[PDB]
Amino acid sequence: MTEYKLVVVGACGVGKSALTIQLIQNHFVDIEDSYRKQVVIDGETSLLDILDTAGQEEYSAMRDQYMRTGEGFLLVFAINNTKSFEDIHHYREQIKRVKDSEDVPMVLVGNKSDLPSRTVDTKQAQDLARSYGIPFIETSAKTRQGVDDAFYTLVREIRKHKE
Amino acid sequence: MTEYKLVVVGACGVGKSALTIQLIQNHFVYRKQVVIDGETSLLDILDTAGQEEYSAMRDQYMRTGEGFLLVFAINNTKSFEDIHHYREQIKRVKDSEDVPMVLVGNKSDLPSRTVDTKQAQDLARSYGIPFIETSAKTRQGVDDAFYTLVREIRKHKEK
Amino acid sequence: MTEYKLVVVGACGVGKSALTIQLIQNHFVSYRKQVVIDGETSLLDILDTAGYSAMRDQYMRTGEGFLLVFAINNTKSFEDIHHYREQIKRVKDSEDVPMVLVGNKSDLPSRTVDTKQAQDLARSYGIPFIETSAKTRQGVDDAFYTLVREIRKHKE
Ligand SMILES: Nc1nc2c(ncn2[C@@H]2O[C@H](COP(=O)(O)OP(=O)(O)O)[C@@H](O)[C@H]2O)c(=O)[nH]1
Ligand SMILES: Nc1nc2c(ncn2[C@@H]2O[C@H](COP(=O)(O)OP(=O)(O)O)[C@@H](O)[C@H]2O)c(=O)[nH]1
Ligand SMILES: Nc1nc2c(ncn2[C@@H]2O[C@H](COP(=O)(O)OP(=O)(O)O)[C@@H](O)[C@H]2O)c(=O)[nH]1
Ligand SMILES: *CCS(=O)(=O)NC1CCN(C(=O)CNc2cc(I)c(Cl)cc2OC)CC1
Ligand SMILES: *CCS(=O)(=O)NC1CCN(C(=O)CNc2cc(I)c(Cl)cc2OC)CC1
Repeated sequence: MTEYKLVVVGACGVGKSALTIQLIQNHFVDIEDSYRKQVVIDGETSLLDILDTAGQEEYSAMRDQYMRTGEGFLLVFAINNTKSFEDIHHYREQIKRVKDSEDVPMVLVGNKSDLPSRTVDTKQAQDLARSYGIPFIETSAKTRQGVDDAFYTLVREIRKHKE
Repeated sequence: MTEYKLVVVGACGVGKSALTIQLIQNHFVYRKQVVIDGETSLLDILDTAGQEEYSAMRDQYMRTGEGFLLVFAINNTKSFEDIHHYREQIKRVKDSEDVPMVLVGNKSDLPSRTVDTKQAQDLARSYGIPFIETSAKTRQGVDDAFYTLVREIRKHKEK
Repeated sequence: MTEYKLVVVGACGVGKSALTIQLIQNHFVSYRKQVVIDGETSLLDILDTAGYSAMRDQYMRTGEGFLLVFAINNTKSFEDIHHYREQIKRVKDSEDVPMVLVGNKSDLPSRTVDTKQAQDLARSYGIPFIETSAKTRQGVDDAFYTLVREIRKHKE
C-alpha cells in the first residue's frame, strides 16, 4: 500500500500535536508525537506516517531518520506567535540541507486562526509562501478549519514531486 | 465584506438551478451571506436563466465569474463526458489555465448510477480540483460544494 | 370574481410596457388579465402609464396598488421613485397604499443601482422589492402577484 511519510515542523507550542490529533483522532482538548493512520485522499488509499517535531526533543537520531525519509513537510507557525513565524526560514533551510534538494514538498501552515490575537498578518505569510513556491493554509486545530486541507494539500504536493 | 461571483455550469438537466435554489432558499422544488473559515462573505450566483442557450451570453458569464461548479449528474454518462469541454471553454474564454473550479456529481439520491465515484475522483485528481457528490433533493453536499468553491477562489486570489 | 386595479408607474424607458405585455401576453416587446393568485381567480386591470393632473388624479385615486418601476442601469429612474411614491400618497390622501418596488432590466451587465440600495429603499417604505427582467420574464409574475397580495392585506 502507498505510504506517505510526513513531518510536521515548527516551534514548540504552535499546535503541531493538536493539528495532528485533529486529523488522526478527530478531536481537540485545550501526548504522542508520532501517528499512523490509513485514509483516503482523492480516492487513493494510503497510510500516513507522521512525526511532529520542533527540533530539540530528546530522540534526536529518530528525528534525523524521520527528517531524511520524510516525503513532505508542514512548516507550522501560530498566528499569535511572531517568533514561530520568524523560525520558519530556519526550519525550511534545515529540511533542504537534510534532503539535499531545493525541491522538497512543503506547505506553510498558520495555526490558531480561531484566536483573535494576531501578530502575523495573513499577507505576510502568503508573501513568504509565494517566495518559497509552496501553498499557505490557515488552520485551527480547535475548530478544524483547514486541517484536512493542510495535510491533503501536502500529500498532493508529494504526488506532484513523484510524478 | 468580500463578494464571490459564482457560476454553475454543466449539461441541461443536471440540476444546476436546483443546486442554486437549495443553497440560497434551502428548498427543492441569488445572493447569500455565509461564514467560511471564519470570514463572512457574500455569494452571488450569476443568474443565467433565459440566457444560458446563447453562446455569447455564456461567454459573458464565464468572463464575469470568479469560480465555477462543473456539474454532471451521476445517472447521466454524457453529462460527465461533457465536463472536459466545458472546462476547456472556461479556460479559453477567460484566457487562463488557472481558474477556480469544483467538480460536482449531482443527483446522488438516485438508485440508477452510471458514473462511479472513482471515475469522477480520477478526473478531479488529474485537474487538481475538489470533487463533491451532491443531491439538491436531500441537501447532501450542497453547502460543501459552494463553500469549497469559495475556498478555491481565495487560494487563487492569494497565489 | 374579485377585480384588482393595478397601476404601473416609473420613468420613461424603464420597461413598464414591456413588463405589462409580458404579464398579459407572455412575450417580450387598461389591459385585463385573469389569473389565479393564492388559489383565487383574480381579474387584473393594469394601467401602463407609459403614455396631466386630471388624468393622474383619477387613476391614482381609483388605483388600488402601484408598481414603482426603475431600471437597474438607470440611476435617475431610481431617484425618481420618491417623486412617484410621494405623489401617489398625496393624491390618494393615504399613508397606507399598496406598492411594490420593481428593479427591472436584471438581465443587463451594467448595474448602477445595487440590490442593497433598492432593498433599503423598499424597507424604508415598508414594501416589497422585486427584481425583474421583462426580457427573460424573470420575476414578472412575482412582481404583479406580490402587488395583488399587498392589496389584499390592505383590504383585510
Ligand atoms: N485556540 C487554539 N489553541 C490551540 C490550537 N492548536 C493548538 N492549540 C493549543 O496550543 C497549545 C500547544 O499545542 P501543542 O499541540 O502542544 O503544540 P506543539 O508543541 O506544536 O505540539 C495547547 O494548549 C493547545 O491546546 C488552535 O488551533 N487554536
Ligand atoms: N432526484 C434528483 N433530482 C434532481 C436533483 N437535482 C435536480 N433534479 C431534478 O432534475 C431536473 C433538472 O433540474 P434543473 O435544476 O432544472 O437542471 P438544470 O437544467 O441543470 O438547471 C429537475 O426535474 C430537478 O427537480 C437531485 O439532486 N436529485
Ligand atoms: N434588456 C432589457 N431591456 C428592456 C427590459 N424591459 C424593457 N426593455 C427595453 O427598454 C426599452 C423601454 O421599454 P418600455 O417597455 O417601452 O419602457 P416604458 O417607457 O417604461 O414603458 C425598450 O427598448 C425595451 O425593449 C428588460 O428587462 N431588459
Ligand atoms: C437546458 C438546455 S439550454 O439550451 O437552455 N441550456 C444549455 C446550453 C448549453 N449548455 C452548456 O453550455 C453547459 N455549460 C455551461 C453553462 C453555462 I450557464 C456557462 Cl456560463 C458555461 C458553460 O460551459 C462552459 C447546457 C445548457
Ligand atoms: C418617454 C415616454 S413619455 O413621452 O410618454 N413620457 C413618459 C414619462 C413617464 N411617465 C409618467 O411619469 C406618468 N406619470 C403618471 C401617469 C399616470 I396616468 C398615473 Cl396614474 C401616475 C403617474 O405617475 C405617478 C409617462 C410618460
